[PDB]
Amino acid sequence: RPTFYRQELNKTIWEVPERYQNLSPVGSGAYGSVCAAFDTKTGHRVAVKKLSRPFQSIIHAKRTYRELRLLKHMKHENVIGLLDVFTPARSLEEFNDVYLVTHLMGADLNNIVKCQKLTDDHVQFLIYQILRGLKYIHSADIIHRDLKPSNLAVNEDSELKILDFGLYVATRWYRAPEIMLNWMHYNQTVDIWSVGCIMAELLTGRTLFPGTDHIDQLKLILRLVGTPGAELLKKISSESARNYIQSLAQMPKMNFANVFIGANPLAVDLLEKMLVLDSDKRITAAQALAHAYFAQYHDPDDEPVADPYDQSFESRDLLIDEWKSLTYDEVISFVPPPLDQEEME
Ligand SMILES: Nc1nccc(-c2c(-c3ccc(F)cc3)ncn2C2CCNCC2)n1
Ligand SMILES: N[C@]1(CO)[C@H]2C[C@@H]3C[C@@H](C[C@H]1C3)C2
Ligand SMILES: [Ca+2]
Ligand SMILES: [Ca+2]
Ligand SMILES: [Ca+2]
Ligand SMILES: [Ca+2]
Ligand SMILES: [Cl-]
Repeated sequence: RPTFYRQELNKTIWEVPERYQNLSPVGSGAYGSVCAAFDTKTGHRVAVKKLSRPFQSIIHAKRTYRELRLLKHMKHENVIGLLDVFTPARSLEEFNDVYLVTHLMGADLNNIVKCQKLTDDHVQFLIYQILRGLKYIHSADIIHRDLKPSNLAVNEDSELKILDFGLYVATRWYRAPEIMLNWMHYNQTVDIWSVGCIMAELLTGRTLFPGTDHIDQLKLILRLVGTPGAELLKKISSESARNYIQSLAQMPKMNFANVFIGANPLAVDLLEKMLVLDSDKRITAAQALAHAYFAQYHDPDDEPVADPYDQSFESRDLLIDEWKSLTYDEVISFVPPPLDQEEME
């Protein structure tokens, strides 16, 4: 049995194995808060997320199970995955706390662009990694739906991982129009719109669509991409929303070459393929990885897809204690990955 110790962090007691030392808070995550730590078994730096009240309600209990199942499945260099999962509980009857462990990533994408004029080669690398991660999660029928710079973890060498996928006032500036406006259908390319918004901001240093509300953001979007056709209205349930959009003065699409002056023309071309209102005509992650903009990084042998992911639990309503027992089962069955899982190409 590992010896646990207790430490008050973020005004609450954490109980963690002696293996993990020097815990220091590094912010909140989805449904929990996060500490950096030193893993004395491997000498590696890790991030430990303590889930907040994981079994307080049917909502918390199912999302705890969902997050653990998702993170146990994610095995990709550009997607947050699990090094460890632990609980101080000695049995299911005591089980009330869940801690998730991953590699430490010191920053988010906002730390990278804030005080640094990025080079085009560096922008290519950052966006390439997002797209590689999205190809992987999308291949498992997992969509992020709220991709944005604060959901991209980055380390000291600009290596990037997507987090908080497949799951307080949030920024909406990177959300796909079909998501922000609650349209009746969408596909995995909601995340590609978000990539376009992020990439645009990495190239210009300015937020692409900094709208003050739903309607102001939509107006900024339409100024760039032009007024949509009537076929777009098909997707919008609310008559007042449809009537509003229809009543707008028509706007032509802008030439993105006039918006992103001085950018690599290949970057402009990629943006034109991402920032399209018609989600059926938006480029996919796998298609974008083949785009000439990423030629110096693209490597088809190193852009893998995911193993099939069984999401049948999503349609089921179970009792709190059933989700709790399922979660306990997933904690106990977890197999830590090898420290070194990669080989020279
Ligand atoms: N510093 C760092 N490094 C890696 C991940 C995180 C992390 C996690 C997280 C997820 C799963 C897990 F098992 C462990 C941690 N959730 C949110 N964040 C950060 C995301 C950027 N803002 C601060 C919190 N933070
Ligand atoms: N952000 C910008 C330029 O500042 C605004 C004006 C126009 C349309 C959108 C996207 C670009 C170009 C909003
Ligand atoms: Ca390679
Ligand atoms: Ca190796
Ligand atoms: Ca490495
Ligand atoms: Ca090869
Ligand atoms: Cl599975």
